[PDB]
Amino acid sequence: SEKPYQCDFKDCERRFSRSDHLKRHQRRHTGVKPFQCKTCQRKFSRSDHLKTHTRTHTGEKPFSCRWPSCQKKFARSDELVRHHNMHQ
DNA sequence: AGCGTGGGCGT
DNA sequence: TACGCCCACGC
Ligand SMILES: [Zn+2]
Ligand SMILES: [Zn+2]
Ligand SMILES: [Zn+2]
Repeated sequence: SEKPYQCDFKDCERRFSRSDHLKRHQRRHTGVKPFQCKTCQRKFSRSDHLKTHTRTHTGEKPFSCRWPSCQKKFARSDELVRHHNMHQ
């Protein structure tokens, strides 16, 4: 409920609860990409986004569709959420 | 459909 | 701070 870390970049009103969350957000302004994929050498701003990117090189799809006669696999949870909502 | 990526909130 | 997971938007 309290977010004292405010971004003072031009025309930005973002506020955050912790210093790292501010630093993470500020990477969208600066374009800094500290993390690099060891397979394709592409650089990314965040490590968690790098992790899911690597699954494009391995084909790993940990999230499976729970419909018995389907069972499509997906790399990220949000891909499975959209798929499950589609079966409706 | 597949995925970059910005944000919420956690350990 | 490191590290991560989920959710959602926009290609
Ligand atoms: Zn900002
Ligand atoms: Zn890569
Ligand atoms: Zn399915």
